[PDB]
Amino acid sequence: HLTEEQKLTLDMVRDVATREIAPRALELDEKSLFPEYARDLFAKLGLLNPLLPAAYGGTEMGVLTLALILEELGRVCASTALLLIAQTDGMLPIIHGGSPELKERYLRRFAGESTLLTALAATEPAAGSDLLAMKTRAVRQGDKYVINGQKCFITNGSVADVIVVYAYTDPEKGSKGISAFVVEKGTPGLVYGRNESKMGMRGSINSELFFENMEVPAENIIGAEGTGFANLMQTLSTNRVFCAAQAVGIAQGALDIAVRHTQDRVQFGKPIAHLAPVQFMVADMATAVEASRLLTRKAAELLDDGDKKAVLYGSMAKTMASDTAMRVTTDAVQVLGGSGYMKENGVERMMRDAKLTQIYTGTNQITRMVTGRALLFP
Amino acid sequence: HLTEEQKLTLDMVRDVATREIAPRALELDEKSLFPEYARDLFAKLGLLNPLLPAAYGGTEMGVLTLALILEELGRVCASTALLLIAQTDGMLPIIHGGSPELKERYLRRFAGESTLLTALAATEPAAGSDLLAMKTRAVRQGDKYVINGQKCFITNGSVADVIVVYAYTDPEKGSKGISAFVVEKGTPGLVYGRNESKMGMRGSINSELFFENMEVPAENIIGAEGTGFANLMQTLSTNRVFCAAQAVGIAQGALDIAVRHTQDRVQFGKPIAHLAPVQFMVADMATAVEASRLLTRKAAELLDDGDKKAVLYGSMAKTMASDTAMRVTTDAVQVLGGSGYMKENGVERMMRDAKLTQIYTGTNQITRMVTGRALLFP
Amino acid sequence: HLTEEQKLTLDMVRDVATREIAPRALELDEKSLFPEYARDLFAKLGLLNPLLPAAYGGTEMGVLTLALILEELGRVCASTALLLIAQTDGMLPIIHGGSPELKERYLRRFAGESTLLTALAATEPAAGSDLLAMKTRAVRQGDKYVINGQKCFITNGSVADVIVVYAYTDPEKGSKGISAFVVEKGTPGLVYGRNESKMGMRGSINSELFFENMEVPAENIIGAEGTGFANLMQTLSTNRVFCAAQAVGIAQGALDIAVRHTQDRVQFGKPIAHLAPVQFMVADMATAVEASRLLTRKAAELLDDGDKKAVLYGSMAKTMASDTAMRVTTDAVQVLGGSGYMKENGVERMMRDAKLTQIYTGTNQITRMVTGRALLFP
Amino acid sequence: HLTEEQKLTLDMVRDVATREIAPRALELDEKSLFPEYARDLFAKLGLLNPLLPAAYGGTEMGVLTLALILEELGRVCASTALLLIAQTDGMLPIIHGGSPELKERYLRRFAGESTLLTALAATEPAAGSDLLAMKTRAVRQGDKYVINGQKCFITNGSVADVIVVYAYTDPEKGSKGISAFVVEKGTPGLVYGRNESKMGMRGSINSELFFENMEVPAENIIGAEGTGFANLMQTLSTNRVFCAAQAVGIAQGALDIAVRHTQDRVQFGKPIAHLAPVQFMVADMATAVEASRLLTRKAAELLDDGDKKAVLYGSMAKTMASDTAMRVTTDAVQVLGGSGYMKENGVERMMRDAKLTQIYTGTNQITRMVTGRALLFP
Ligand SMILES: CC(C)(COP(=O)(O)OP(=O)(O)OC[C@H]1O[C@@H](n2cnc3c(N)ncnc32)[C@H](O)[C@@H]1OP(=O)(O)O)[C@@H](O)C(=O)NCCC(=O)NCCSC(=O)C1=CCCCC1
Ligand SMILES: CC(C)(COP(=O)(O)OP(=O)(O)OC[C@H]1O[C@@H](n2cnc3c(N)ncnc32)[C@H](O)[C@@H]1OP(=O)(O)O)[C@@H](O)C(=O)NCCC(=O)NCCSC(=O)C1=CCCCC1
Ligand SMILES: CC(C)(COP(=O)(O)OP(=O)(O)OC[C@H]1O[C@@H](n2cnc3c(N)ncnc32)[C@H](O)[C@@H]1OP(=O)(O)O)[C@@H](O)C(=O)NCCC(=O)NCCSC(=O)C1=CCCCC1
Ligand SMILES: CC(C)(COP(=O)(O)OP(=O)(O)OC[C@H]1O[C@@H](n2cnc3c(N)ncnc32)[C@H](O)[C@@H]1OP(=O)(O)O)[C@@H](O)C(=O)NCCC(=O)NCCSC(=O)C1=CCCCC1
Ligand SMILES: Cc1cc2nc3c(=O)[nH]c(=O)nc-3n(C[C@H](O)[C@H](O)[C@H](O)COP(=O)(O)OP(=O)(O)OC[C@H]3O[C@@H](n4cnc5c(N)ncnc54)[C@H](O)[C@@H]3O)c2cc1C
Ligand SMILES: Cc1cc2nc3c(=O)[nH]c(=O)nc-3n(C[C@H](O)[C@H](O)[C@H](O)COP(=O)(O)OP(=O)(O)OC[C@H]3O[C@@H](n4cnc5c(N)ncnc54)[C@H](O)[C@@H]3O)c2cc1C
Ligand SMILES: Cc1cc2nc3c(=O)[nH]c(=O)nc-3n(C[C@H](O)[C@H](O)[C@H](O)COP(=O)(O)OP(=O)(O)OC[C@H]3O[C@@H](n4cnc5c(N)ncnc54)[C@H](O)[C@@H]3O)c2cc1C
Ligand SMILES: Cc1cc2nc3c(=O)[nH]c(=O)nc-3n(C[C@H](O)[C@H](O)[C@H](O)COP(=O)(O)OP(=O)(O)OC[C@H]3O[C@@H](n4cnc5c(N)ncnc54)[C@H](O)[C@@H]3O)c2cc1C
Repeated sequence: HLTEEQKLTLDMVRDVATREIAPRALELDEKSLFPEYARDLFAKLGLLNPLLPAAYGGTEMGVLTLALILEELGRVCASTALLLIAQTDGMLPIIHGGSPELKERYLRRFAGESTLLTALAATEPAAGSDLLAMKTRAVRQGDKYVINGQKCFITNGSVADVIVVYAYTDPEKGSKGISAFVVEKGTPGLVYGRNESKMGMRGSINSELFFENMEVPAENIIGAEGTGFANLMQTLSTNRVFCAAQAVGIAQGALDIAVRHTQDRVQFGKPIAHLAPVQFMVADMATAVEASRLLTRKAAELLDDGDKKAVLYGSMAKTMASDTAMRVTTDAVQVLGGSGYMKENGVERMMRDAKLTQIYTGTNQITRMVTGRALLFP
Repeated sequence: HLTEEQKLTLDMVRDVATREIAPRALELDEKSLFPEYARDLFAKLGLLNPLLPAAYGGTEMGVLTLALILEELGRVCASTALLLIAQTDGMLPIIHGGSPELKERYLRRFAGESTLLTALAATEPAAGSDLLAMKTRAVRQGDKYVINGQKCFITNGSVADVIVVYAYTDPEKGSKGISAFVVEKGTPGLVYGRNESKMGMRGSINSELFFENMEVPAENIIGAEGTGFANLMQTLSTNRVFCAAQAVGIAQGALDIAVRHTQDRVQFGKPIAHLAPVQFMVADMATAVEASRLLTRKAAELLDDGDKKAVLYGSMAKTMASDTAMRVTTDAVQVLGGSGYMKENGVERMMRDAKLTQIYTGTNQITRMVTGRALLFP
Repeated sequence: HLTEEQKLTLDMVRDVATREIAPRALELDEKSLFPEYARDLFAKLGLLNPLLPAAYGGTEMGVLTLALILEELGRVCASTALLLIAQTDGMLPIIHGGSPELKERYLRRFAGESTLLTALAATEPAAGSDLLAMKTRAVRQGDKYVINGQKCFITNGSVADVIVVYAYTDPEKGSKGISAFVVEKGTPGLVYGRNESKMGMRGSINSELFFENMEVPAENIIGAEGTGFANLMQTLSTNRVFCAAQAVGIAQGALDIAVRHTQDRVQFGKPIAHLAPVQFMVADMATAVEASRLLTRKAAELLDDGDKKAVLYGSMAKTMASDTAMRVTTDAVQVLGGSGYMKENGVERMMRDAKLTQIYTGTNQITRMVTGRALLFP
Repeated sequence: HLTEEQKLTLDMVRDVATREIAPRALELDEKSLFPEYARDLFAKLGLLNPLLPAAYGGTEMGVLTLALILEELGRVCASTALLLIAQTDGMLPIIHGGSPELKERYLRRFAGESTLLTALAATEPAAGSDLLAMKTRAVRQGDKYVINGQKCFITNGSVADVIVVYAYTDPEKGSKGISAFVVEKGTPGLVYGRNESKMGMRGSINSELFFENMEVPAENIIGAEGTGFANLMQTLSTNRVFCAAQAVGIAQGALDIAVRHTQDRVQFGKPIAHLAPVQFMVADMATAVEASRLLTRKAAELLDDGDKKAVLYGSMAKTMASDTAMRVTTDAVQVLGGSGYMKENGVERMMRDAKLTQIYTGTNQITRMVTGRALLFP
């Protein structure tokens, strides 16, 4: 059952999504804007940092609540849902790995109505699916770590006030040689590259980062040296459920437009909703959205429960929800016919946005591998 | 949350399925046997009539409990799960439509450890998907109804002690002209036709029934004249969730055999579980089984709650669970390679059994129409 | 076997596609440009009007040749292939329906290296899949027809020198009440609406047309009054094969980028081409492209032969080729991972372009209906 | 273009398939009979050994002709088509690898109207997809090879007069250590195991073979020692096109029954052919059959031409044709509703038969690997 606080938060999110976020979505994509209005509004409503612990002035809502929020935002603006995914994802390594000292030092600035942003920087040109191939190095030198390397596809990378950077402290130790570091905006040696032009989720920032003899305090390390890969893998287990929730939302939003169109669009003397093939298309789309929603909610509940099964169910939810978003948005454009292909009608943007969900937070090939390995090697 | 009585019932069902039902499945299919051992065992354990109300000496365990039982039996023997589907389905019209007098007269004989069987007779050669095209007639004549017609594909039809027969009392009134009647075994004019040879679910009885001037007491009518189509439609809404549960079970049983085979079968110097394409196949199969399971459990809970949404969610569950059973069993035979095609290894039977789930309780074309209509014309 | 003239034309097209069309494709989409360079180049090389008869100063290459050209152009720029589809489609009603007088009067201006454009205007806001619902009217008044109505989604509509307009001359006669007319650019009463902003094929012009008491010479009618629907249906049978060829090309071009990426992209210590799931993805993509190509070539050959089977095989080719373009481009973006979602790498544009092929020249729901009707009611 | 001799052969095959083979198919499956009538009839009509060279008293009709024959037989009886696949497959290693002396000695007995049978024995319990893992050994001892080992799933193994046996002459040399041998029926040490009970293609013989100190003349070796794996791989490239052709036939036969049923079956007051979803199902089934047919014919033509591309196109044809047979037969049973599940109506047998085409001649996972490797490593 949902708590009264969860129900109040979700009623507020649904209201904000409908009244404020949905009317802004077309322009956000058309002009490739960072959702500054949404970011500031969310900060004021206490929606920007839902997983920030109560100890650091946060709402500490849990994974299920954020999954429900993401579905609501994904329904109207995938890019606005991405802001919340990147924001929570950027602080999870600190919340789950940081010492009490590091947590107080860096989480406090995100308290209450703070508008400060986070980012997670793991991916590199040489390390996408193969994260162990990352080349960024962190070398201890007195009271500092000297970081040299690069990162790419970093959501909110160039605007984040706090970035969690993964780097090898010992390349010879492989999966036991990566460490995680808090890197602040304004650190000398932190260089911003290009903001890449994407097919979809255009109302976002996706940055290249360069570290050129970047010195960070030795006390900025998250956990012990060599525990970074485990910290990253734990963070990915959670963010895959966020991706799943956003994909369920995208699929639902596209389905809602398709359904309304079948009721209003008249061909062959009646609304197209009267045609059996249109009914079958809508039946298949809705069934896949509901199945993806149930898998996602189960995975989110398991994460909140600290259940080991969360890895398997989150991997299933991510694969199915994103494949469903791709298939449903492709069919929603189809249901609208020619009008579906027009930018003014939104479903084409939802289709472009959907494609990213199959790729980021780990591709659906990697998530099928994670699922298969969990099933065959329990 | 599951009650302690539900948990005890399910632990017992899982034990019986593994120890008693699974070792009998190969012979049940090979020799096309009625599962008499299972029927008698279920009666003794109070598993034969789970939906029989407490008022008539029943366990009244509800739809969710029966869905969980059907998934457990479907895992090892689809034909044994069909015995429970047919048994419950045959008494639902009486439980939900019969007068207090009719219910006492006919439901009492199913109390406790009774081994008496039921059947539902609606389908005819001229009326499958188009149930309104049924030709069986019931004519009031004094204190009796004289029934003339035929039925086909009637599960347990030739062995049922009580048969619910649907017949037109007024052919001109269509959906308002059908009535439902209790017909007992041994009634003069009740004639048995052939027991049809099927592709799968061979451990069952599928009967043709003929009614030749068959006189039934006027007090054997279920509800008022003309309410039979609504009674039938209500029964099918529930029956579709039972089909879904059996299909989830079939899919799970096939998946279990496939998983065990990947772990034991060595090719290219290692178990085939180490091959990425095999991991992807298993990932896809498990994800579809879990999604079908969640949809089915939701539909079952909605039916128990008496929620109007149960029609939509049951229709989605039936379509997806049966398509998943067909897809998963086809892939489980694939995972076993040549051994998968051999009768001794069970998965080929599961594949044959799975195909029926897409057809009976209404085809997946009819269920997609029901889903689409519920979504587009709420 | 291909004629020596066909082989020379195709070698030239392949050269032009690689050297001239492919380097222009990114900018054509980015800046939504009409492919003026391509149009002028094609006119000089005799590629703009391949189906123009030799009698009117044309190359009269036939359907198979144009299908092969469209696959070659579709591989590098779907929008440039669309220019040739719209160009041929706009003159087919005149070639196949026009009197010798009308053909001389209007086809002569397209002779040799002419750069003049055609368009076909059938679709309206009220008439997409249901073409019989078109509202445009043509009323005979002395030596003129007065045309009143509107058209939408007209490829090259606002730039065409000659437009074939379909309109009712007798609304009470339905399929026997539509007529086709030659409408010239500069005719008083011809009004241009908006050029719609689309998801893909952005290097094109898609116009709204309005006819406000538009007077056309009575001698501009194509064939007899009431034969317009048959003329339109014959034109659609051919243009569906052109759509199929363009879709085969799009799918091939996306596959080529994906294949090259698997060979160059190293993850897990080797190019990703060494990973079995990547090999399976590429196997499935290539198989679907080849099957679509063989169906399309068969349909094109049947059209050239004047074979009645061309309707069935063209409908199959259109459905499969466009579904294949959608599925293959979606998977090509997947194979490139994050880089696949970036505008600089082309496959995302190919994915956006692919979606239109499932919708225009009749949706894949209409083409499945055409196929099904031809199979079940021969 | 088809030769007049090919057209005469195919008209004869179509006549025989309709008049003689189709009426026998139900009983052949029901009673698991070897198609002795068909074998004897084919021998008399010169259809049993189509690839036997003219030099050894054969028709030498080529791969395309046999592919067309297999599609015709697959349409009515997959098991009868399997007899021709096994027969040709069993002599291909000798035709393509045997010395002139060995070819005269063993191929002559198959001349004209001979009813003698062949078999190919490569697969073993330890070696299915991984053929290099085969354990059968051949040890040179004077003028003989002493063979020890076992084989399983050998089509016509227990009834073949000539068996091509693959065995290691040098286990340490892997792919360069296998040799191929002619083994005659009646050789001491040749032991027959069980004839395995299968899901489908029941009108066949699937044998276990044991070689217990089995002495064969040293002159019975096919080619040089160690060339056996190349000989086997070459045979499989051809055998995969035969599987594809049989699968196209199975799919077509199931489609034909489905089409006829839609025309005859009345529901909702009209034949079910009038329902749009039924038209879509038939459209999809026919499109996949035609695409599979075109791929198969292309692959067969390339094999006859001795073109290197035959490996790639044969692998694509095998995968798509067999997946299409599985999908189309599953949907043909669906189109017949309850009647589709009944043994008397044939489509259920076609569905059971179709599943084997995805497994034998190499699984569809192995064929996707072969396709992907050929595309990515040309
Ligand atoms: C799965 C994976 C490919 C890694 O497997 P390999 O075969 O290389 O390595 P292998 O031999 O399987 O494993 C190594 C060690 O790792 C431990 N471990 C694994 N999972 C976990 C776990 N869940 N928890 C703890 N330890 C784990 C494993 O046990 C092993 O240690 P061991 O040797 O046994 O002692 C991994 O790299 C991955 O997942 N890539 C997807 C990238 C990817 O997902 N970006 C996402 C970037 S962020 C995202 O894209 C966005 C952020 C926010 C905005 C939205 C997008
Ligand atoms: C859906 C269906 C095809 C009927 O739709 P049409 O278009 O003909 O009729 P239409 O105009 O849509 O409707 C008529 C009236 O019917 C009322 N109603 C519908 N659903 C319901 C409902 N759920 N509850 C109450 N009333 C309902 C409807 O409102 C209408 O009355 P009205 O005119 O409005 O006053 C129906 O016949 C069906 O479903 N066939 C599948 C067969 C099929 O499922 N066998 C199963 C046989 S049993 C089974 O196979 C096994 C038994 C046990 C062993 C396992 C197998
Ligand atoms: C198939 C269709 C939906 C029409 O079927 P209904 O059920 O309404 O009408 P129904 O009762 O089936 O039929 C009426 C008469 O029509 C004759 N006929 C049909 N096919 C043909 C044929 N092939 N040849 C001659 N006559 C035909 C039919 O026999 C009948 O006459 P009858 O009563 O028997 O005497 C049709 O409207 C259509 O197809 N829409 C797709 C739109 C669509 O395809 N735009 C494309 C616009 S152009 C395009 O989008 C682009 C142009 C160039 C750039 C690329 C895009
Ligand atoms: C593809 C395969 C899995 C083999 O790949 P691996 O990764 O182990 O070995 P790898 O490293 O790729 O290769 C080894 C050598 O082999 C040469 N070669 C490959 N293809 C060919 C070829 N087409 N021609 C000549 N040489 C070939 C390869 O070059 C290599 O030699 P090299 O080292 O380079 O010098 C193979 O074993 C296979 O295919 N299994 C399917 C079984 C299977 O198909 N039964 C069918 C049994 S029969 C059938 O089931 C029926 C008979 C009649 C009734 C119907 C059913
Ligand atoms: C817009 C965007 C935002 C995202 N934001 C973040 C962020 O905030 N922080 C961050 O660190 N990263 C981020 N990601 C990175 C992201 O997670 C990846 O791009 C993803 O992991 C894929 O890596 P890649 O792009 O290098 O593709 P590659 O790994 O090169 O994959 C190419 C293809 O090979 C397949 N493949 C690779 N390995 C295997 C295998 N072992 N088995 C089977 N198939 C395989 C893949 O599935 C894919 O189809 C972002 C990416 C994008 C594009
Ligand atoms: C083993 C078995 C047991 C079952 N047990 C019971 C039982 O106990 N009691 C009972 O009364 N019945 C029973 N059924 C009957 C069953 O529900 C049906 O067979 C089913 O409703 C299909 O009817 P049909 O066989 O007449 O097929 P048809 O209705 O003829 O359908 C043929 C094809 O047409 C399609 N089709 C039909 N109408 C439409 C439409 N409007 N839109 C789109 N497509 C459509 C169908 O989906 C199907 O693909 C049993 C059937 C079998 C085979
Ligand atoms: C970029 C572009 C260019 C094209 N260029 C040309 C041009 O040059 N000239 C021209 O005249 N037209 C052109 N077309 C028009 C085009 O062919 C159509 O848009 C198409 O016919 C669909 O019509 P619609 O957009 O009104 O969709 P609708 O007909 O409203 O269809 C909406 C949905 O309902 C489904 N549907 C409709 N009827 C049925 C049915 N009977 N059965 C099952 N499902 C059905 C459709 O498949 C679709 O999924 C163009 C369109 C676009 C978008
Ligand atoms: C009725 C029948 C007749 C046939 N007749 C002949 C005959 O006449 N002569 C003969 O020699 N053989 C014959 N075959 C053998 C046949 O070709 C095989 O059964 C087939 O090669 C699969 O081998 P397997 O059964 O050992 O399955 P396995 O190889 O154990 O495969 C099990 C599963 O693992 C998958 N798998 C295995 N390797 C890989 C890989 N590298 N990558 C991805 N997935 C993989 C497979 O696709 C399959 O899904 C026959 C088989 C049958 C059942």
